[PDB]
Amino acid sequence: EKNVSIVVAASVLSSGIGINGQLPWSISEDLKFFSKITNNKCDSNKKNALIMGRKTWDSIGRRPLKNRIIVVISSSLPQDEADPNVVVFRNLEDSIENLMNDDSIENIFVCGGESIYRDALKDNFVDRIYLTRVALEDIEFDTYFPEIPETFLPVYMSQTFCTKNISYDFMIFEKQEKKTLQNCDPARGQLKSIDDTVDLLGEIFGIRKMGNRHKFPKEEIYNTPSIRFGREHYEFQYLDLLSRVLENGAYRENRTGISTYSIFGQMMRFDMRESFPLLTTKKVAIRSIFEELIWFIKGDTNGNHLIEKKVYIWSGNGSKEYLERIGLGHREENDLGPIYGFQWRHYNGEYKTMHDDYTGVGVDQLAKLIETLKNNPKDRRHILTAWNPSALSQMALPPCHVLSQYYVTNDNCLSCNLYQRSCDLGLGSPFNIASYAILTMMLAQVCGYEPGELAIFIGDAHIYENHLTQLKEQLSRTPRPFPQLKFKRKVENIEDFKWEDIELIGYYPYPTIKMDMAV
Amino acid sequence: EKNVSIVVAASVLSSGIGINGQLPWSISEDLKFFSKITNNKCDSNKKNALIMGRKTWDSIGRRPLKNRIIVVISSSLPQDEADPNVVVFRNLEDSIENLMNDDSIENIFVCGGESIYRDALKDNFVDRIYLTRVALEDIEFDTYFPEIPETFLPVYMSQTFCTKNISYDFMIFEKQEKKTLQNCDPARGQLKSIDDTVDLLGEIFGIRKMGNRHKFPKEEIYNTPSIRFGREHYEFQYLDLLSRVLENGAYRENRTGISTYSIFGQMMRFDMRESFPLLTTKKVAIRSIFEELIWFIKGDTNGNHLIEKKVYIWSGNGSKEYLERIGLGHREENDLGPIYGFQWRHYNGEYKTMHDDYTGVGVDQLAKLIETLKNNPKDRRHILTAWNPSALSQMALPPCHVLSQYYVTNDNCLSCNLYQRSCDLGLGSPFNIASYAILTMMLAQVCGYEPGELAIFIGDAHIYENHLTQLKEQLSRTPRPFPQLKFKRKVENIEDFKWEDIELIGYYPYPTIKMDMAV
Ligand SMILES: NC(=O)C1=CN([C@@H]2O[C@H](COP(=O)(O)OP(=O)(O)OC[C@H]3O[C@@H](n4cnc5c(N)ncnc54)[C@H](OP(=O)(O)O)[C@@H]3O)[C@@H](O)[C@H]2O)C=CC1
Ligand SMILES: NC(=O)C1=CN([C@@H]2O[C@H](COP(=O)(O)OP(=O)(O)OC[C@H]3O[C@@H](n4cnc5c(N)ncnc54)[C@H](OP(=O)(O)O)[C@@H]3O)[C@@H](O)[C@H]2O)C=CC1
Ligand SMILES: Cc1nc2ccc3ccc(CNc4ccc5c(c4)CN([C@@H](CCC(=O)O)C(=O)O)C5=O)cc3c2c(=O)[nH]1
Ligand SMILES: Cc1nc2ccc3ccc(CNc4ccc5c(c4)CN([C@@H](CCC(=O)O)C(=O)O)C5=O)cc3c2c(=O)[nH]1
Ligand SMILES: Cc1nc2ccc3ccc(CNc4ccc5c(c4)CN([C@@H](CCC(=O)O)C(=O)O)C5=O)cc3c2c(=O)[nH]1
Ligand SMILES: Cc1nc2ccc3ccc(CNc4ccc5c(c4)CN([C@@H](CCC(=O)O)C(=O)O)C5=O)cc3c2c(=O)[nH]1
Ligand SMILES: O=c1ccn([C@H]2C[C@H](O)[C@@H](COP(=O)(O)O)O2)c(=O)[nH]1
Ligand SMILES: O=c1ccn([C@H]2C[C@H](O)[C@@H](COP(=O)(O)O)O2)c(=O)[nH]1
Repeated sequence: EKNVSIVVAASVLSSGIGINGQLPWSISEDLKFFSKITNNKCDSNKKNALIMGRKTWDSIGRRPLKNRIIVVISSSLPQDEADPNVVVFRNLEDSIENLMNDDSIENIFVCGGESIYRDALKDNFVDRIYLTRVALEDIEFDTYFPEIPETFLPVYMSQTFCTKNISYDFMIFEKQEKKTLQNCDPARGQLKSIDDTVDLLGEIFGIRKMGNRHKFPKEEIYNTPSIRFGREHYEFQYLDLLSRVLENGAYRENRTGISTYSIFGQMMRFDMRESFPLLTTKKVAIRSIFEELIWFIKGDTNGNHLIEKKVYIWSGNGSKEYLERIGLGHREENDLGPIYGFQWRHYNGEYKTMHDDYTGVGVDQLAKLIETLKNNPKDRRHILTAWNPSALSQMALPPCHVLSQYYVTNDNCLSCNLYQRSCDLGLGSPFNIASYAILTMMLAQVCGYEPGELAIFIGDAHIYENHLTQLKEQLSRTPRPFPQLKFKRKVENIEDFKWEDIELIGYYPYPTIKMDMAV
Repeated sequence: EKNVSIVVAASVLSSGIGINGQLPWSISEDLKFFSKITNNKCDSNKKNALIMGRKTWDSIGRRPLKNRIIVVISSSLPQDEADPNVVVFRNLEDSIENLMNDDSIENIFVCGGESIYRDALKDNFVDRIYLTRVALEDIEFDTYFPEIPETFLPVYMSQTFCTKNISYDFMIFEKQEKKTLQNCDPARGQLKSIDDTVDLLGEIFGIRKMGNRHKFPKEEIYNTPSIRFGREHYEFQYLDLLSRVLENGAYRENRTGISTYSIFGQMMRFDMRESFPLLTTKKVAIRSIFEELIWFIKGDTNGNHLIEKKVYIWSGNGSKEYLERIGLGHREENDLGPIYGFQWRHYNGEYKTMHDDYTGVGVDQLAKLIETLKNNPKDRRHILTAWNPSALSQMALPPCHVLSQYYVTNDNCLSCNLYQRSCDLGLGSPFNIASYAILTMMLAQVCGYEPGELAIFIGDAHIYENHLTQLKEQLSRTPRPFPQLKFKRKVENIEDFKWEDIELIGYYPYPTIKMDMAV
């Protein structure tokens, strides 16, 4: 019994794998991967065999692949004796006897040809699938990878990588299904003694055992459950936080009329070197995000300007009825007060109205941040805060993304940490992630660095009860590789960034999911 | 081949297990545990057997334990036929034939008697050890649990639990050692496909694959390495952060003359319901911690007051030469400036000197925090901050524990989140953990709640290079159960707390390790 694995790279949406006898893209790391995986073996005295259709054989230029043995499936091609590393077979089944002998052949790989893939799957010959998902979907394709039969489940999904601005994943599908329930927590199943003890200890003490307060998500609320030990894609950092509160979230009321399910003190990590963290399990409005960010950067507090750029999130907390209700009825229709941005560019500035000219008043943190970031990178005080005890009363809403710290790595990457006191996982969080990611990129370009990592620390992480069905739907979608975000020009001053300067490359999200805010 | 496990509870330091024919303590959850574990079986048609010395049999009052079969080892006791659930044997070896038959006996448990334990181990009869470590060590003992032979390695260590203010753990030792290197990362070893793929992907991309930037600690710098899937004790949250930077920490210079190894954006969790997070792998000065805390609480900035209470951490940054050096030479010998405490009780207050009377000036956050905490618990704005862009220049040192948020659980527990921009893992961190734990407890008592959980989010988590040998030593010590911290009286106002009011119960740390600070 030998192993038969499929190795293929197909576009994320339509599974395109070829065009006019060539790959529809050029990513060397993937050729490099293909080589590593199909060469990977245990017995130095054996070799792996790569099965492939004749046309694919033509693609390779009919030249052997070092250390391996190529098996071509063709009805015409002569069954030569010449090359000992290349052998021909008349049908796919007969070829797969590599098993039934050639104990010299350690592993088998179905290397391609829509025809050979489709047949390999149909005749149930393959055990595993190594799928490289490539993020370019509006180009011509004439060859495809068949749909993965249900008997196959994903067990791994790598983070997103970039090459020539093209995003791509690496995931492994295994043909499993001799099971039952099976625990999603990867910590269990290692050794019964630990599991039994923990369970019993769990029975004796209850809510007293901290672990019981942090129960692991039940399968039905865990995204792509089959990937148990390979949830490497960072979008799982958010999807899993979602599952975690759905599982442990305490039901509780709040200032808005809609109750939430919340847990306190959570974390999310996101790579920004090889991709941009814009959720794919739901379409996210990047323009709106951007427009709110430069708004902050400018130190603007006039909610009209946002409405004008057709961004309406601050309308609710900007309305005359809301301001009246929170004791700011003297305030104009959309004068949000000394909120973010005002604190960013004018910390402690004495606020009057959204019209006054604050040039010169207060402390300009953003400015200092940028200045300190490039003149003293290793410094441990690169901080930006919006929490001003003295201004709170005048704000239409207290700062949620309360404080952020920046770090310049030794390899000149710029990372960012953000502490968020309150976080609406269903509506806001997706936007916060993207927002601070962009801000970091901007700060990086301006200070001559490149994006590093983004870590987010949440205080009250919650889900509004009116988002339950939406988030359940979102959780049913398997993540796609993150897109790439690039600036079209090098701005000189951070506030010069314009929408046109931004490029969102390779974003292929699932349809948007409507979720209403609580005023 | 049946399984033979030892079940015992012994004091943390001298392994005392008995006194005048009784346990030297009374913890029901542990009796409850003993019952659960020794009853735990797969086959409803079989039973477990509990072997025990005659004296222990006397302890039980010579009455059978429901659902189980007691096997007494005695040279005198009559081999009756009466009770079918109790059977006598002349020597320990003969009794262990429970294996060689009684297929009705599913599992075996060596239940006690220093004599029987010692013999069970000596004759290599036991496969596993369930050890309940109890935290009371200055009481009389006449019976002990022998030292665990080296052939045994710990594979699990629970969090600490409390009963009548007595701390205790639960750990499992397994008699293993048919191995080799073995990876410490619990994520690996699940399925080769994932491991191989990740490794290869790791070869192709490099520092580009985020995972390679977060390498898992190498065994030689991982504390108690054998516990791979059971590092439940929360002291591992700190010990492991230590290992993590020792593994990935980037070497970098800083304001002080001593370079560090640092990583950015880390997290630590600590339970405060069943115990107090005062590290055990090194003796920590709780009094000093306390004295600095009320100092903050009082809004005091006079570093002399600390020196007077024989606390010297702020001396360095208080010296005349340091103040001169940072442009504060006009300042008096120990006038630290608008640091923590001043910002806590007088946010934005216009600072003069450590002598002026600031009563009434600035915003009193602590006061508001306490007020808001009890009048509006579910509120999502329970925040305390020390980061004041306008006062930084006057501070002898910018705030490290920058901002903290508080949360009141539905079950009336008070949890705390802290964001620390810079953290000296070797010298300061241990103290910060304890410090904020205490503060939370104080805030809780005053607001009528009880401690919940403590989560700490670090920005620049680092290790000064002159602490490497010390921390390596610390890492060689296996954690002991956390102690308990209790207040002797209910204070009416948070600033009324006095050292005498505090009780540190059951703290049994390893000798203190001297580690010098960088000015
Ligand atoms: N992205 C990826 O991972 C990969 C992409 N590709 C791409 O796919 C395209 C090549 O594949 P595709 O066009 O399907 O062609 P394939 O490589 O499958 O080759 C088809 C040929 O294989 C032989 N063959 C197929 N089925 C049988 C059968 N049942 N019995 C006998 N012989 C059979 C036939 O050759 P004969 O006529 O001589 O009898 C047939 O013409 C290229 O564009 C290539 O770049 C290829 C591999 C991987
Ligand atoms: N903390 C924990 O987990 C536990 C604590 N304990 C405590 O330990 C104490 C009891 O243990 P300890 O004093 O050692 O007494 P033990 O229970 O070992 O009993 C000793 C007796 O067992 C018989 N025995 C022992 N060895 C042999 C042998 N080699 N051959 C034949 N008979 C043997 C003898 O009885 P005989 O004279 O009649 O021949 C001997 O007097 C109590 O204080 C009890 O509370 C007990 C179990 C667990
Ligand atoms: C995931 C994946 N699967 C594949 C399966 C079959 C393929 C067949 C042809 C090609 C493109 N054509 C060639 C043609 C020749 C070679 C390689 C690819 C790869 N390759 C090297 C690897 C590339 C390198 O040297 O860096 C090898 O050792 O196999 C070749 O010599 C790609 C795939 C992929 C592919 O590109 N990616
Ligand atoms: C209960 C609640 N209140 C808020 C009040 C003000 C906010 C300001 C900013 C953000 C985060 N930033 C953005 C920035 C842009 C959009 C959204 C959020 C949400 N959003 C909606 C559209 C606008 C809307 O929902 O009204 C969407 O789903 O596409 C945006 O376009 C969230 C809130 C919340 C929030 O997330 N939740
Ligand atoms: C970890 C551990 N191991 C032990 C091993 C042997 C012991 C022998 C005697 C006693 C103390 N004496 C008695 C005497 C009688 C009973 C129990 C304990 C426990 N027990 C219940 C459990 C207690 C309960 O009912 O809650 C049982 O089902 O076994 C008894 O009937 C404790 C241990 C421990 C022990 O207390 N803890
Ligand atoms: C480089 C550096 N500088 C500092 C400057 C001021 C600090 C103030 C408070 C704390 C954290 N709080 C405490 C509170 C009490 C003690 C210690 C730290 C350390 N510590 C020493 C004794 C005093 C000393 O080291 O001088 C010990 O190891 O026991 C204490 O007694 C750390 C620093 C650091 C710090 O941790 N590292
Ligand atoms: O960037 C933002 C803006 C605010 N909110 C949400 C969080 C809360 O659901 C609500 C504020 O609630 P309070 O903190 O005011 O109670 O707005 C976000 O999630 N992110
Ligand atoms: O509560 C505290 C007081 C400060 N420090 C340490 C952290 C740094 O090692 C040093 C301050 O360094 P800078 O942030 O000033 O660079 O003091 C702590 O760890 N905890």
